[PDB]
Amino acid sequence: KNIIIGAMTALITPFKNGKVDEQSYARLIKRQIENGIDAVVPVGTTGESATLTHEEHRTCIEIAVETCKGTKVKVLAGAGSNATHEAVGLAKFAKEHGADGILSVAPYYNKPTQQGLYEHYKAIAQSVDIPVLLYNVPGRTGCEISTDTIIKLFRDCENIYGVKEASGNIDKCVDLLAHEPRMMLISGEDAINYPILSNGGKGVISVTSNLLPDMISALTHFALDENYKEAKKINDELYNINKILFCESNPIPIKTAMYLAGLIESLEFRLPLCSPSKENFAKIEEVMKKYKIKGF
Amino acid sequence: KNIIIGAMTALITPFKNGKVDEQSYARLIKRQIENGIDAVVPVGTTGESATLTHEEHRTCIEIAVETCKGTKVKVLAGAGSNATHEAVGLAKFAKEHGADGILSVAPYYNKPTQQGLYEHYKAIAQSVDIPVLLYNVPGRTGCEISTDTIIKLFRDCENIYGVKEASGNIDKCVDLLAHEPRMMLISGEDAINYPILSNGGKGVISVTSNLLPDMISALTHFALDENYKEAKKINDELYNINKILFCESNPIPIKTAMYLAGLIESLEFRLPLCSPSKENFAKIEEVMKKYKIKGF
Amino acid sequence: KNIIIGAMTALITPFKNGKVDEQSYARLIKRQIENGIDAVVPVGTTGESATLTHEEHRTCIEIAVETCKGTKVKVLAGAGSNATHEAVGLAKFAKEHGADGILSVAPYYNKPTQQGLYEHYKAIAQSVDIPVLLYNVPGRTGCEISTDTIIKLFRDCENIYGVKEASGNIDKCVDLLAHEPRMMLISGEDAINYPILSNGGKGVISVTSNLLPDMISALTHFALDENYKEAKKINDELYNINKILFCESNPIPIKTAMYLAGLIESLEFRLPLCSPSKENFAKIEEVMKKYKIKGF
Amino acid sequence: KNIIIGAMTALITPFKNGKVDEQSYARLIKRQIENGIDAVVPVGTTGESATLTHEEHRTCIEIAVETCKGTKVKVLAGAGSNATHEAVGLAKFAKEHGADGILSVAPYYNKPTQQGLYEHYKAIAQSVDIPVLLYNVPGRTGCEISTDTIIKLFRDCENIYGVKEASGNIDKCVDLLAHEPRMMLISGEDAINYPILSNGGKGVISVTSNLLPDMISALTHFALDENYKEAKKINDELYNINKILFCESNPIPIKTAMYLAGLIESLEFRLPLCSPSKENFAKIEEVMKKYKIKGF
Ligand SMILES: NCCCC[C@@](N)(CC[C@](N)(CCCCN)C(=O)O)C(=O)O
Ligand SMILES: NCCCC[C@@](N)(CC[C@](N)(CCCCN)C(=O)O)C(=O)O
Ligand SMILES: [Mg+2]
Ligand SMILES: [Mg+2]
Ligand SMILES: [Mg+2]
Ligand SMILES: [Mg+2]
Ligand SMILES: [Mg+2]
Ligand SMILES: [Mg+2]
Ligand SMILES: [Mg+2]
Ligand SMILES: [Mg+2]
Repeated sequence: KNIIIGAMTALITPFKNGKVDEQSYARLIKRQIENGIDAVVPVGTTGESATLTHEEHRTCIEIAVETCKGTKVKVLAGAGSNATHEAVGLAKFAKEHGADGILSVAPYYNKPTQQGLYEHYKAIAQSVDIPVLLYNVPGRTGCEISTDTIIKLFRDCENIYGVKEASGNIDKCVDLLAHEPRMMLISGEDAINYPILSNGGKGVISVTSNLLPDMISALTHFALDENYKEAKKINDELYNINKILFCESNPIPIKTAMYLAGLIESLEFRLPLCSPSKENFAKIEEVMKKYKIKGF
Repeated sequence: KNIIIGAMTALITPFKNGKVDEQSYARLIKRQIENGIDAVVPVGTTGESATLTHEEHRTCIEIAVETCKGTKVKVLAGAGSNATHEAVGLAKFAKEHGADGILSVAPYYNKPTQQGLYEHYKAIAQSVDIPVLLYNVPGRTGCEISTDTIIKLFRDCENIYGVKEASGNIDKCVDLLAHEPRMMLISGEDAINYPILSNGGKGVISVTSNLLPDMISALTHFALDENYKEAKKINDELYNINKILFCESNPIPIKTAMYLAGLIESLEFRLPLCSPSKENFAKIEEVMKKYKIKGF
Repeated sequence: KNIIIGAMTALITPFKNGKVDEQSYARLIKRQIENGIDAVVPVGTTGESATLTHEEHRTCIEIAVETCKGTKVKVLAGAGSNATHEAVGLAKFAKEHGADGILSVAPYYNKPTQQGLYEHYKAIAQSVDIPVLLYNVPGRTGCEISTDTIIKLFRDCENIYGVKEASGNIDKCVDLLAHEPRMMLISGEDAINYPILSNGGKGVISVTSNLLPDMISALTHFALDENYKEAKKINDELYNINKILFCESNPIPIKTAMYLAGLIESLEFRLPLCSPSKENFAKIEEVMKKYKIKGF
Repeated sequence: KNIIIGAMTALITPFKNGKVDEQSYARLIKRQIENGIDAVVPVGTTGESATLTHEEHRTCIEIAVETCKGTKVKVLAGAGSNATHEAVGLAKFAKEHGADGILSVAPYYNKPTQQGLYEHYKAIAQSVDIPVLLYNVPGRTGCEISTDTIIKLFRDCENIYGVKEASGNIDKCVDLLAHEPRMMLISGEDAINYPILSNGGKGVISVTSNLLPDMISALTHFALDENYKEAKKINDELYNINKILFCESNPIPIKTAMYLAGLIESLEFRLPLCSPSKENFAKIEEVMKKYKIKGF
């Protein structure tokens, strides 16, 4: 299978006067490229996919594709939806506009059965010829892609090559790779990046890397080179920021941190997201003081 | 406050050849009207809101409004979204096209904070002048509207008049009505309709009533009249069907039951929803046997 | 079946200088009798059954039996254990020493299967000829007595007559009484006393009644007479204290309130239970001012 | 600090005609010694601590001590209780009778606060001068020893040297060793032995090692020697058996396997534990056949 692995960033989507700040977006992506990242994920959960229109979503995929040209950095385009016809449309767009693969979140809110998830992802995978990474985040979607369903999809569809796990369930990560060791398990939970990598995970799709791209890429690359001692070191050092970036619902803290670091111009969300409490603002600012944040 | 209460049905959306079966939809609504239902909810969770387009969602709201004209039956239009700008667009549409009020589910997938939920619903309520019923279903959305948040919205926004609770949490139902007894608490969970009504709930938004409208309406009207012995007897009789209708994710069982009863022509969903297992199909058919199903 | 129902109190066990304060225990029981309580439960969870020796447990049952003689008040003796041979010993002691029935908590820590729970309670029920009330509290025991197992035990063992439920699950309470309406469902969760009683539950085993026995007794008897307006009003009034009495693990808050009320001499627990935090101490003190607390 | 780490076994307790089969108990330990195990845990959860009397509990500690005498293998005696005065008595007994250290499970059923857990373990640690390993298993006890509480106890009581974690929470394992890398984190959950060890955990207290001591000891020793490749390979091979040994509550499956393998003479439990279902019996037998089970 064609794969997209290594250190990856779930890019925040900056807003200015309620519109996507397209120049800021390209600048943030170039900062990722210059700090050792292997791929970027436009419009994942961290990019506020829910509140972008289908047009803004497509614009952000294009900006990512254009910005990574002339580099090794791949674009793993966010293309999931809880409606299969929407997810297929996003997948075809990503392929036709030069994305290297797609991320595809489990349908949220309508809770498909395992049979429905299989049919959902088969339809998506049959619509394009580029790699497809599943994405399990049950605390947000209300559903779980079972290990058996992930393995069946991996074996039955040529371009489905792995899963981003954001489930806080290392037992499930053992289950996945013990029964199907050819799949690419990708960490979607920064605090446990190293444990997932040490069990044979092959990359991360990170929130923290928005702020600290050099640290996440170093951790991932150490782990892939089997220097687990140094990968663990960075994972342990990052624990405090990894946790504080979820003191409120992601991406509220990471955008707060990017704004405090001077990396975006305004602390702007689209409703229903909004600024953190005054207390959590101060907590984020305090934890940032322990880390060295790269500029542009 | 202006209110919409009593026995209400979360309408299924019949599909045929992949499109909304508009005639069948109108006929199903007339069957509800003729069996004592007080309001209908087009395009809630049970109506597959996630997989309809915005144009089909609007078409179904229009069909409900047109079908209920000249009757006592109200239209409480499904209008929620996880993007506040989409939820405002749906609310304004419902108002402008003659809905009696709106239902508005808590944002799914993006997990807003309590402050964000407040701003989300404040924006929706300020955009129209018709009643707004909040809708809490944390197992599907990944977030919970707290009792404090519900009460503040009820007190701060003129048109927000209560909440549909689908959280299996009778403690919260006590919390709500003990601290704010003027709100309209509505059961969103058929198996516990009677406990919610007996604590001062004023209506239900039912899945089971799709199949058994006369029984749910009777349960509710007995309960509102304080004939608790008779309301409890029906709630107890309905327990088996109320639960089997969730053997797989709603609306897969209720549509399966409607098809088995001959009330819709095709057992069609939109992916990622799909037919139940062969085992659950048989369980649904077996439980239906002990209930008397009204035809057209 | 012989039954023990109505308003019942899970008695605290007062300590002084590390020993059971026997005189105080009898005094507290007399106060319960004089305030309309129908039964007292010595050495349940609220009575710190875990940290009493087998001898003290037996002393406390004996004091309760002595104190209720010549009154209408029954003794439903705490007799549970996670070891069946221990639970049978307590059951036989309770019978031989004149208890009217026994409460028997689901085995904690060792998590028996449903078959194991069935055989456990069958062994207990076969060992005595007095009423046995099962007791389900999964948040504390780590196991659940399923509705099917409760009903099988009720139907198969002639002295098992119902269940004390402390599970926050009104759906299960409907399930229980819809399939086996002859059993006595007893509320083990003060905040939802009224919803359980209004669904056909027949009593409460209360924590709050230690402090406010007259109010819990009135609620229960109103509800048993289907005077639901008055029963719900008291349940609503009691909600704030019912919840604050679990700001820390029961019985830490209720013992704190009894001490603040001047009903016991010293705020004494047996480790690992201990005095509450300073804030929760003040929180308990503040909610108490809203209620009228009977003296001796 | 003095420590007890490496590959350890939570010994089953065989029964014969309802009594501890002491001669089989010693033989099982000797088989563990012969297969590379570093320490044995008499009368933990897997040893049915709940249903042994205090005297049987003590007898099993004595057998372990005597059996391991003159060998390199240590005895980490189960000494926990939900009553602090009982846990202190067991701790002192183990010290006085030659145990190398004690395991002490968090109090079950009575749900102490974090302050209570601290005082509980401080009382135990101060009663002896041998190493004390905390033991967190919230699914069984109903309480959690927080990371902050574990770390304070480790830093404040010289003999407290680590924690056996059975919580399915690799994030917490990162939290623990990132903030206190000096403690000995011990896996109490066989399926995730390797991820816990790969993050710096220093041993396992295993259920599976009862049946396959050579495989669990090898897994642990590869990981301690930083051969993560081979430690993960064994962890992956063992996943199927590691999970099936919990198809019913531990130790119901492990005793069933020990009996099927001819290693214990009778499949006897003490109520409320009992034989597994016929189906689960069959599943266990089927999974065991894929592994090489050492004899005596
Ligand atoms: N990524 C850009 C599109 C975002 C659209 C949407 N807000 C809503 C998606 C939808 N399937 C739309 C249904 C509209 C008719 N009710 C949903 O809300 O479920 C989401 O997926 O979160
Ligand atoms: N109610 C008075 C007796 C209380 C005894 C005990 N503390 C411990 C019960 C026990 N079965 C004792 C096991 C002793 C041998 N390890 C347990 O701890 O599980 C409890 O049940 O909570
Ligand atoms: Mg640009
Ligand atoms: Mg996606
Ligand atoms: Mg009437
Ligand atoms: Mg004791
Ligand atoms: Mg009367
Ligand atoms: Mg030997
Ligand atoms: Mg122990
Ligand atoms: Mg265990």
